[PDB]
Amino acid sequence: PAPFADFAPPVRPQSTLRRAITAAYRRPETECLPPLVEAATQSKEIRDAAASTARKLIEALRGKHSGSGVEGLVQEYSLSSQEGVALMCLAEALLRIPDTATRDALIRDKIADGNWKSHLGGSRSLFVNAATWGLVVTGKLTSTVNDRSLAAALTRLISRCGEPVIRRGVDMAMRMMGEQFVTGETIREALKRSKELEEKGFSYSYDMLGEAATTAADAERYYRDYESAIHAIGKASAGRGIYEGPGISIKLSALHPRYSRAQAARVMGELLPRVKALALLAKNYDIGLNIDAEEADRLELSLDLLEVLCLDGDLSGWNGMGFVVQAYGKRCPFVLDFIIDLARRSGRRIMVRLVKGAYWDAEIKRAQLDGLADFPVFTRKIHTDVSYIACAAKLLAATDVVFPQFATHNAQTLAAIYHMAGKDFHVGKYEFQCLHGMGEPLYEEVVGRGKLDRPCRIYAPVGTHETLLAYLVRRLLENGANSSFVHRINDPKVSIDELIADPVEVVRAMPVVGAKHDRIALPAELFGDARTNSAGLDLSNEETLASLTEALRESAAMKWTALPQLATGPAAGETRTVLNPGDHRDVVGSVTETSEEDARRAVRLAADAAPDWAAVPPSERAACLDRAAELMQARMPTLLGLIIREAGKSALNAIAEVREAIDFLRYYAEQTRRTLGPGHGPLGPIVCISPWNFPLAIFTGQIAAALVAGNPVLAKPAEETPLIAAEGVRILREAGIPASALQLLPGDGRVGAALVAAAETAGVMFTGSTEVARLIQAQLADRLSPAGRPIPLIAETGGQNAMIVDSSALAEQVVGDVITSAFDSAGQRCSALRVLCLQEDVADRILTMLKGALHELHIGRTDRLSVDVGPVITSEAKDNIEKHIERMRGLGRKVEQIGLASETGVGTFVPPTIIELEKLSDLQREVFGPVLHVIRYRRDDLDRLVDDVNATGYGLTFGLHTRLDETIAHVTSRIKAGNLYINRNIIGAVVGVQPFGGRGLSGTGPKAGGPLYLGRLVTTAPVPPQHSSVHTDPVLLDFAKWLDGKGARAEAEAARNAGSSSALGLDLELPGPVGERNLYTLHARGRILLVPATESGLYHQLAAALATGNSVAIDAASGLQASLKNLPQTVGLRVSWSKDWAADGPFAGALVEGDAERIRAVNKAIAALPGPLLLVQAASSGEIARNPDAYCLNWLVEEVSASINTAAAGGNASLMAIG
Ligand SMILES: Cc1cc2nc3c(=O)[nH]c(=O)nc-3n(C[C@H](O)[C@H](O)[C@H](O)COP(=O)(O)OP(=O)(O)OC[C@H]3O[C@@H](n4cnc5c(N)ncnc54)[C@H](O)[C@@H]3O)c2cc1C
Ligand SMILES: N[C@@H](CCC(=O)O)C(=O)O
Repeated sequence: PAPFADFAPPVRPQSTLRRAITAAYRRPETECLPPLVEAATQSKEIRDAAASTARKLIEALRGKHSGSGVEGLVQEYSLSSQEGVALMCLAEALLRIPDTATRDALIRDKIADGNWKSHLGGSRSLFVNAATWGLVVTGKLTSTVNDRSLAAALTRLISRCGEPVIRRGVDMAMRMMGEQFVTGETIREALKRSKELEEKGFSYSYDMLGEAATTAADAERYYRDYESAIHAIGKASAGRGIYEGPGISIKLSALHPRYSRAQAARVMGELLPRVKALALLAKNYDIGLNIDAEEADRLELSLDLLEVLCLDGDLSGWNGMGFVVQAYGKRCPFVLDFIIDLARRSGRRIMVRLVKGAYWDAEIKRAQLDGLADFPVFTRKIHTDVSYIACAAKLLAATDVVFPQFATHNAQTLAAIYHMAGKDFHVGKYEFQCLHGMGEPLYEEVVGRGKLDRPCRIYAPVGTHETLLAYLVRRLLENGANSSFVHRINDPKVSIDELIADPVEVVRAMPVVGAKHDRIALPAELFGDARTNSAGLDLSNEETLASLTEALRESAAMKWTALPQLATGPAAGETRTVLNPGDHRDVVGSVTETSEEDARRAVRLAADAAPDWAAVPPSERAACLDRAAELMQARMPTLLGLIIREAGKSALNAIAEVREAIDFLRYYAEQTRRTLGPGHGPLGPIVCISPWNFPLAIFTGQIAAALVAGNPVLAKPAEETPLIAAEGVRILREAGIPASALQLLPGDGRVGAALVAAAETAGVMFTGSTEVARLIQAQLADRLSPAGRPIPLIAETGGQNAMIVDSSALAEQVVGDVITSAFDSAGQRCSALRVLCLQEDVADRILTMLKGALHELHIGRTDRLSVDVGPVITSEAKDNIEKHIERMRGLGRKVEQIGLASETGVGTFVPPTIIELEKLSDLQREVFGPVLHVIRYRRDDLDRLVDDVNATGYGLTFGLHTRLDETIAHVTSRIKAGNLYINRNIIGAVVGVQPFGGRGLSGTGPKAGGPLYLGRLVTTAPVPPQHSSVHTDPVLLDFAKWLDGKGARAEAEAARNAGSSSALGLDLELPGPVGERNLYTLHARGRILLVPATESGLYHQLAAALATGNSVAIDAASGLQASLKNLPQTVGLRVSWSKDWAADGPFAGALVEGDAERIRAVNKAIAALPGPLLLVQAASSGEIARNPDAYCLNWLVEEVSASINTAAAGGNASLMAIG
């Protein structure tokens, strides 16, 4: 099959109307607003009449408004906010007891008289949904639950007020969850309760609350639920028709687990027939069937379903098909043009529900994460209001061919449209709509001859407690944010004049019409003045898909090559082809590999050229990196094609990798501009050995850092992926890196070994396996710099990454993050999820959902957008992974695998696999493939489990899914890993936002994409930006006092200076996208091995280690035991003496004192220690006397990155204030 010939063909050729939609997707806000203002303009007379009507409605709303039930309960029992939240959580839990008499007995006999804890909230915290009840009680969203505060509050309120307050809480929650948040628990109950307002002139559309199917079984459940509801609604409608009678609303995401543009062929083949069958049933009963609008990247896909349905002759004669359009979206007027034309062509009077939109804060976050040009929604609330009124004018001009349905709770919006529609009205011309239990106060001033005599359809949620709680936060934020009408009308500090303000005239009078909100960053400006964010590509945009298709095809027609590019020019060598891992018939290019002799020559040439590159000023070296970033951004589509075909990656992952390469270049450039001066001299020639799994990004990151720190580079790319490396070198050279400063040496591991062994090699940057890093460490321990000090090694070496999930996590969120973390990139990320740990009480349900989601993945050659998982890199990798799977299977462990299509046979594929283990110790080696292991744990054994995760010795990435603050605090304080992720996936660390790198068996540090990286690549490290701490280690202070008491005044002063200079305790938040908090902290590394030679050297080593929070093991062969007598117990607790260093590890670093040959000997003994590669610092006794910084404190602390998804509860609290 020709490369990319079937990458992403659209469902149908795009008409002129469809292209106008796509053209507006991310149109600048200043371009969108002027035509909306023009379309929304009304005469002065109408505006005065509309303001008068709006004032009348608002005066009625404020005149009949009473205090809510929850407020009256809080008042009656003098509850604090936390007590109110806790009470509603208890009431929710008591309502999970189905039998009434049993529940009432538990309240009277167990709950009221004392400890609620012994009787409820065991496997499941009482407070799982406290973020939701927090919104109900306080109006404020808090993303995680302080379950210790709520437990204290519940104990306090029960001990104070007893059974009467529990009774009132239960009755209140019963009413709210059975009658307010839903019209009824079941469609039959909802229908029964609908007759009252139908007799007053309201109508209904029932919302069955399903969305976001994760498995085929979920989708089938939502389908049969919609089918049964249509029968009930149609029986009840009893021939009333689509305007007077009730209808149903559906969400397409409920009806297929892979509802996305990437899976468009499956959507049209599998989802469409299901909608058609439901529509045929709605037709037979003559009821409305409305398609709800969801995320912006589903809008245009949903239009293809609407088109086919409206043109399908089997549905003719029925006008009940309906469709939502969101006015906060920039495409809205163009979507309406398309729908109105479709209604004309089909002869169907499409029911068009105009809404503002329910996903605003999620759309802001997604555009920022994806680095896109602009948002697909407005960023000022008043812009959405003008858009709404402009689109209403368009709909009101077309009431002969569509049925407009104006869904809004805003009385100003309502009044404007009521007067815009004019005097002639009949039922069927248009209607308003509102939400059950929210809009009735307003629309009881609208419906009926005694009011405005306009009808209103009530959108009526129907479902159980579990179903309604799933996305209730999103629903509450619709009317509960600071800019929301409903919130403002309940604000006594908001005047009626402010509420009837005309958005159209206010926008017109702004100095810059349509300006972006001042407090929302465009994705390109996420980092402000520090650096320019890389830009991505929108794979839901048909223009982008069409242009990418052509650029990818053109990339496959190119003759890609990689050569040994020495300072003197290209070199000759053995030449072989490079094959596509997904199809070995696809020759991607040719590589000429380096001889060991030319590798040694290249190091000599780099040493010769080192002074000339060091002499380029840091600002100009940084300018080279910035130029290279511009070139990679411009070349991204071609680079994507090469990464897809050479490395076996999906287009989605290739985009993210090119972004990361750009980000490394710009980040290390900025860090250079912040730090490097004449005193930060380069190490010398640096050997950069890069992996095949990130063959552009990690390749570029290591090289850019070394180059910009002033070092010439020997770049040794992975044997499997030389072509993208050669292209990266071409770009850096074009950007101004001299050929003598950057030499490319393709080949296997003996090229890397020859480079590492060369006498002029001054440092090594390695990313790859622990075994190979260990062999490199042994090579380097043979050598010293010309100054007689160890050759620095930065080695990043993988992990055995775990995710812990408790019973408070939302299963659908968990499963999405697990599927991504374990199987993205065929599990070939060092960050990938390897062990999922499920709390026993929820393990079976989550495992069922996970296996169902597994079988929805598409595996194949990655030149198709529909492929989720590509090949593994080689046949040897495939064989290694499959041997592990079969060993587990042979031991009797449950193995789940997806079936592979026959087309995979021409490449090297491993199917995504789930293996159920009894305990974590059952997994003994790192399996670098799409293989997820699952274990279960009892909640009381959580702390032991964290110990088990730490006990492996790895410490790279780690995930935690929980809503509970006590569990977050416990787990994050006890886990020892470099990159922590809370309520999100554990992959795709972002440069400068989640600096990446771990500890123990996972690496030496410093973190890539972090502020300590460049300092390792110069002889004297600079002070990184923001790198300081006001905290002083108390054991350091006790040691300094002990030194003073022994009379060692000089060393006591040096100890106090180390205490001040240490950055232990640094605690920063890094700028990033909204809806996420990204934290960066400095901790102690662990136990540092001290190898002293003199008394003063030992005191200096101890001061450095203690100032950075570490414990120490001191070499007993030093003979210096008598120098450390009578230590304070606080210091003694941190001090041990070691005769057998191998028995007393693992260590987290080392400090060595001695002459050059002593240092070399100790360096070899340290390399021989089993376990982690130690970051070793050495100094002579004279150097310790002369240089207070002989041992650099930068390398005695451990960096930790933590990324918290603060939108995980369903919305963004910070953005509730942005309008
Ligand atoms: C009957 C009915 C059916 C609905 N069905 C859907 C649906 O299928 N899909 C869907 O997405 N929504 C749907 N909604 C929700 C709806 O879109 C609104 O979120 C909600 O009703 C609030 O809008 P409002 O006009 O009633 O109030 P208003 O308070 O006047 O408006 C609030 C809205 O303003 C917008 N907004 C807030 N801040 C900003 C900002 N900084 N920049 C730009 N815009 C901003 C948001 O859209 C927000 O919801 C429906 C609402 C109703 C009444
Ligand atoms: N930085 C990558 C992993 C890099 C690697 O695999 O070595 C991530 O966070 O997904």
